[PDB]
Amino acid sequence: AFQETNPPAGPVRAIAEYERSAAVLVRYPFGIPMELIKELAKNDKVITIVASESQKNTVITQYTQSGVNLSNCDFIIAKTDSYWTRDYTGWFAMYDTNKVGLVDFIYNRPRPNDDEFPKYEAQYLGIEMFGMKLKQTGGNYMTDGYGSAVQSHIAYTENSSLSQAQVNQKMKDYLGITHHDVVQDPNGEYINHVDCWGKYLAPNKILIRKVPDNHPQHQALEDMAAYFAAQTCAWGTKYEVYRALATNEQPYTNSLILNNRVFVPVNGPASVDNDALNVYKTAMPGYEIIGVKGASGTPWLGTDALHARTHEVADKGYLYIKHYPILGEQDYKIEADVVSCANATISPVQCYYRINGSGSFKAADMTMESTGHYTYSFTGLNKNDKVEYYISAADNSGRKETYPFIGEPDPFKFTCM
Ligand SMILES: NC(=[NH2+])NCCC[C@H](N)C(=O)O
Ligand SMILES: [Cl-]
Ligand code: NA
Repeated sequence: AFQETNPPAGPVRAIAEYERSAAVLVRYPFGIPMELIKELAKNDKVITIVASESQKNTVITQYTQSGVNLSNCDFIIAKTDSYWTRDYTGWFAMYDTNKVGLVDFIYNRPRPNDDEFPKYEAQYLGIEMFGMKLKQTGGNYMTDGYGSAVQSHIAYTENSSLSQAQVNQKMKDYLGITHHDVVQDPNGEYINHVDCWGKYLAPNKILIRKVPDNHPQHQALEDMAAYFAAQTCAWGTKYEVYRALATNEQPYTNSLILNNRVFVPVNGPASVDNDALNVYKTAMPGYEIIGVKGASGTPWLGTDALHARTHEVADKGYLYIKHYPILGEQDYKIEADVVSCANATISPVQCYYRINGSGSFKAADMTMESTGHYTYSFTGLNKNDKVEYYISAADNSGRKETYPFIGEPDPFKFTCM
């Protein structure tokens, strides 16, 4: 059962789903199609939860027979009640400047084995765990990686013995959340999970479910989209609000962002799926958008699909780039904090840039002003010049990261004004 602990030594920063992932967590007996596991294992480590050595051998045989990349397959032996790894597995946070930790909570379901799982996850990953005494579920949580978290109202109503202020304080203490945006769920369904209607695609992008004009939740969802469209994101610009039209409860927001690939559940008709996949492609240049059909025995549902049955795993040796970009009409100095959770040697730290969209991107070394603090000034440009840039860093543990994560295909853009 859940065990409360003191929060992590600060400062704390919750890691977003679109940050670097070292693996993805799935569970057996499966709630996902084998084709999805095969596609995930092609590029990423797939950790499968099984209850015993016998179940591990059964899964190995299924993976082997289906041509799954076994070199990217590992296992955790732990009892579980369900395959909703999104909802009961631990949440990732950076803390004490150079560490990655796991945050446990009271799973809001009568599933004691699922509730106990984060202890096994932290042990497997070789990371510390912290017990946040809140009734929570991963399906109802998303962070932008800049201290904001969006959750439906059950984050308050399922913690009714605490004031909203005490609930907010726990999110701040254990996950570094400074903006706990608890909203009235606009879907009118029993589940009240953010992932059934909303998803941050980047710190400045949010996807909000859209339904036909006649649907009873049409105005609630339009109001939610307008609410995000009118607010300033972590980067100081208004959110880019994208909409995925569900003509018949297709769970298009219930996708998985895993490194440079996005796994979107598709239920049909093909024309409606194609429109939703093209919204992701428009919103996320450089990402591989993959439509995934459901398993006939455990199909995708409006309230429960691909995101619900997966959970990304952060990199405990994460080469992290902290940066607030210079954007739009605009001193033209960028600053970035670059820290290695592996305590690896960081070199080089570069700014890749392009002027007026001409030619290839050019690299310039950033200056290290103080430990882990890098700067670069844009100089010798002309008024009305347009700039594209991104940050690039590598370390001697073989890690290579860009900011934004996808790098060159979606650079930061500003105009010399
Ligand atoms: N992240 C999610 N959408 N989770 C769906 C969980 C569905 C499951 N039947 C429950 O209510 O527990
Ligand atoms: Cl403690
Ligand atoms: Na738990």
